[PDB]
Amino acid sequence: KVKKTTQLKQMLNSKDLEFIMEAHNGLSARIVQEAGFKGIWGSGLSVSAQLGVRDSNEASWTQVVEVLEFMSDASDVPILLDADTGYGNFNNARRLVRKLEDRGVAGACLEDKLFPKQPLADIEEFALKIKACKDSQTDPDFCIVARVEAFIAGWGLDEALKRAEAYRNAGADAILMHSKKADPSDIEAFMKAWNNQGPVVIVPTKYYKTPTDHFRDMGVSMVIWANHNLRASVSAIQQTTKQIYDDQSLVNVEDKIVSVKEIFRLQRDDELVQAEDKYLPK
Amino acid sequence: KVKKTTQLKQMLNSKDLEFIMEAHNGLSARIVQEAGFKGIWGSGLSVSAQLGVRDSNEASWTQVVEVLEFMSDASDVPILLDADTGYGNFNNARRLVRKLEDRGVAGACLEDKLFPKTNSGRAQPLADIEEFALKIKACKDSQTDPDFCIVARVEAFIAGWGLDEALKRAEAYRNAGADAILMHSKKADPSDIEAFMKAWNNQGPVVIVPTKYYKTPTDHFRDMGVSMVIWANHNLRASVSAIQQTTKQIYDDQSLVNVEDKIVSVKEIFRLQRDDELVQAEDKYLP
Amino acid sequence: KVKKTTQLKQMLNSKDLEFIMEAHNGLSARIVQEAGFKGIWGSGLSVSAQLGVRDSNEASWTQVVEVLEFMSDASDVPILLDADTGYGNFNNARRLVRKLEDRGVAGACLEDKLFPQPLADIEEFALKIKACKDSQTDPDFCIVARVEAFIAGWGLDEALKRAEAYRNAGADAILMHSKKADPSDIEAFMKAWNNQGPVVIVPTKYYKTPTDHFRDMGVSMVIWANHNLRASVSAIQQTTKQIYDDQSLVNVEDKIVSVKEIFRLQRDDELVQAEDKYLPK
Amino acid sequence: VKKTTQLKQMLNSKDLEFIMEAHNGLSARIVQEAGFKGIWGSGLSVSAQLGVRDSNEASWTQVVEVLEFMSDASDVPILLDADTGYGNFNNARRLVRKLEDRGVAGACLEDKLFPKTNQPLADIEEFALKIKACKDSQTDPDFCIVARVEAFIAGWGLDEALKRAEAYRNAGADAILMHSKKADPSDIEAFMKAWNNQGPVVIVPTKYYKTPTDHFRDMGVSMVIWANHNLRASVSAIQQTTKQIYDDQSLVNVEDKIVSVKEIFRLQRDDELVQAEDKYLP
Ligand SMILES: [Mg+2]
Ligand SMILES: [Mg+2]
Ligand SMILES: [Mg+2]
Ligand SMILES: [Mg+2]
Repeated sequence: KVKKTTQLKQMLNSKDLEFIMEAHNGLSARIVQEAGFKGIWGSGLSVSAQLGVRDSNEASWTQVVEVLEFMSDASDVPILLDADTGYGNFNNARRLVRKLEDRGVAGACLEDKLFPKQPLADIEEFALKIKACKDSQTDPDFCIVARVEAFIAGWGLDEALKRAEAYRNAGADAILMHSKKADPSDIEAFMKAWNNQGPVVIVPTKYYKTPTDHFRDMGVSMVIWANHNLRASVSAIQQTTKQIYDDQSLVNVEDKIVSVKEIFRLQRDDELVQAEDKYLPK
Repeated sequence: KVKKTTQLKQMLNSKDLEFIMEAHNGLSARIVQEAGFKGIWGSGLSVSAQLGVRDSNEASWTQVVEVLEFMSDASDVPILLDADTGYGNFNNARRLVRKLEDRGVAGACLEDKLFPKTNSGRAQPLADIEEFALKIKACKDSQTDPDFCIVARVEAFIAGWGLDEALKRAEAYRNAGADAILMHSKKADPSDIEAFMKAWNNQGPVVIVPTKYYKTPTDHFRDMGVSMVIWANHNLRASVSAIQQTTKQIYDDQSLVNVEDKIVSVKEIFRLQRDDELVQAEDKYLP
Repeated sequence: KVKKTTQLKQMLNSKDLEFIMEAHNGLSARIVQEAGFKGIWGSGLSVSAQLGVRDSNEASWTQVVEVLEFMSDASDVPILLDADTGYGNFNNARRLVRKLEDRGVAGACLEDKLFPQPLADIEEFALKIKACKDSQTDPDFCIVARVEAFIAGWGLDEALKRAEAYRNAGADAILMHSKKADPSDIEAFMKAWNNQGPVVIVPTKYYKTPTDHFRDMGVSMVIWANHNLRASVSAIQQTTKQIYDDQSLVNVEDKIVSVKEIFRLQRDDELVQAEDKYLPK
Repeated sequence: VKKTTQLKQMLNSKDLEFIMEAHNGLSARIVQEAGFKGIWGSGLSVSAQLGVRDSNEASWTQVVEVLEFMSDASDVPILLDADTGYGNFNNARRLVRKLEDRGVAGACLEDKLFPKTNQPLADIEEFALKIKACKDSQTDPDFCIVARVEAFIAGWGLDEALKRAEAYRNAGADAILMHSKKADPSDIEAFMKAWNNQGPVVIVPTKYYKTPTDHFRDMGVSMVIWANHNLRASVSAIQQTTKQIYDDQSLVNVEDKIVSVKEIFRLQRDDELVQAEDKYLP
């Protein structure tokens, strides 16, 4: 009953640490849902990856939106899309925001990097962008999460903060502060400086050893597990493909994998079996 | 080098047993190519399932073609698409055949069942024998690449009609131009396949899917003279397995520490995406 | 404003004779709204044609839905889509309906011909109309059932037997079609229908019959089915032939709209104002 | 004879060639039935028919699909107005590949900044590499890359129109589209004097349309693009037909001023399908 946009809104603004898991297609979206996660992360790298292309705007934004439409169709929990820089200027970003709203997607995460191709995009430009998105939403609960690439690009806390504040002031519903460092330093230094001006979102891929409660004490609002399903999937597929190739039989894979009937259950095949008995004449 | 259509055509007509592996997206199509496989099976179940829908004509034929376009861009070996019934009558089938050729797809597999399902131990009626035969012919008459392949999937055994139907249909489709016949069975044993091969007298290449009777020694297929085997959906199933387990572990743990060393690295993904080429090209084309 | 679905339902249930005009792409949808029409008919023949294909389900349903997404994005009045037979069985229909809602389309018209002169089984099609009514999430989304009995050669008995089956199944309106050059089939149906539900007609073949005669018969709505497409084609043919021969633009430049008119139709204006506000000076 | 080959031949030929604009499958077939040897897939025309603005709103794959349909409905080549390639050199090459597979004979690219951040034009050096990048990726040697120079539209001199034009020609361009917003061919005449027949030249005489055609043959121009007239003509017929039916609530005043339904079935090649249904359905 609760709108997906709204569910994501509540998680960002909640005073408790929330988690969203990555998914990259309709199938993974259902699995993340059944597992119990309260939200899905539409990973830009995972989506371009499963398509077999590079994470550098190769697939058009509409090809990415369609993958997300199928993902949205197969889940009841909100999906926060990793939308790069919005695939163009403020106009492309607002057009994207309206299409996602209509597809059932709950929010979009935009970063302040240059597009296409450590200078980044102008703060005022990217601020006007968030604001454009914010002024274009037809659903007040759709979320725009601003991602600051200051630390990653080599700038200091100063650049980060200045950016986060400009974005939060433009209307961002949350700030995703990232760091490629192997520990949470840029983040702890940010958390102190931030002053809790708004919910903060982190991607602990590189400092994954840092305990999670440490994120609770820093006041962090939401954590993103960024790409582990794509990575888990590739390993399993590489393994099974090698296994079958070498064996020239299925004897060594059949019991190490999900049955065909578990596939049908995930596709909700029974609902159709039942609709067909009710809708197909005698 | 050699056209993908030609590579698939040579596999279908070769004397030895050939194998093709299931892929359902660009990523899995590259992994299959890397493993050494000489071809890819564009599984209908695997494609619809990754999209999250049922294997019953929900995604449009152009949404399926699009998934396959990515698969073909990411692989050098032929892809044989499971094209259900051609998505309509003979006219929809030839239009599909033209789009697949243009997309780099090597062939299409069409099955003789009714479409769409209009009716809810009596055998299940299939398509009219003369009608399906003409659809195969319409496709052969329409393809622009002489080596594109039309594989005819016979549903007789599965639908409850014995060997008698299976052979009349296979003969009718082969005679209509099919490049190969795919004989399937509901059984957990190869008996239907065995009986058909015995009666077929090698009138044309035969393709099979050992999914339900997987314990059957592979050498036995070679003895029947089967031309190709299709490993139908195991990459999709291994993926579900891996994603269900990785998700549950991170959900429970609320940390990555217990999965980080059981999945490939992010750099492995970059290599599958051929990130290196982009690097080298931006060096050659960016001021 | 009010929901497009609701606008269409009110027009069908209205006691006034309503009119919806054919559009086949984003541009034509926009022109139809500006003219004043309270609704748009997403003609199956027009969409197919503009794409350069036959009206025999050659382009796919998602390709047709995308054309309509652009049309819906470009208009404020409801678009009723000609969805042929729903592009498959009941399941394909209910999936289609769901996507049309999400894209802003107001309703869909489904015909009882066989897919891909016998028609689809009555019960089967009725159960399909039902599946759509049971699946739609916007209660105002309109499902229009098109009876092809008269065109199929059958008689008034069939047309009636089928109109009643479909309406009892939940259809929001019945489109009664005839190939005749006079309204004989339509007047006979209306006489024996006893107003069991709103009726929709397409006066394409009997366009000489005064429109007031339909009002008198109690017809709820009329569809101008393909005139903008036919108009666009005869102008493009003449424009192309004139430039081709002349090898010059001097003899067409004054018979066609200026490029400024095109920009206005694109709401290019709103973007300039937007770039003015969102792009840093 | 390949479509790509057919185009290249028109660009490097002796006579002045003409290509007429089309924006969908239906208009492409009309352009062909009329006798034109080529089709101009107008950016303005394609986005307009979709009802969006000519500013990169429709994704590049959405544009490619429209062109795919046009391609299937015509036997003569189509030169596609591809903005700046929809991204950097990489986006540009991917577009070229997909265009070749779709049967498009060529892409026309312009030397401007993308996206808009608003007159500076694209770095001369970068566009040159962009042009090259596309040339190096072709799989068909006869696929044409037309470089459109905006110097004169950007407000630069002839010295800049020739500087860019010569650079893009050395990069690989198959032709040079010199455009001028003047209502006379002065700019075109000036550039033609300067150019020194270093490559085929294409012009868009939309504004200076009173200029006699032989004048263009004289200067040595290789091809003329009738840029947007079928769209404009269509729009006139639609606004008029629509107004006429709205007012009269009848079709008696348009039924004799429009083509017939049979004519539509003919243009759709309906008879070709009847013949097929004949031979392929029991
Ligand atoms: Mg990303
Ligand atoms: Mg299948
Ligand atoms: Mg129709
Ligand atoms: Mg342009």
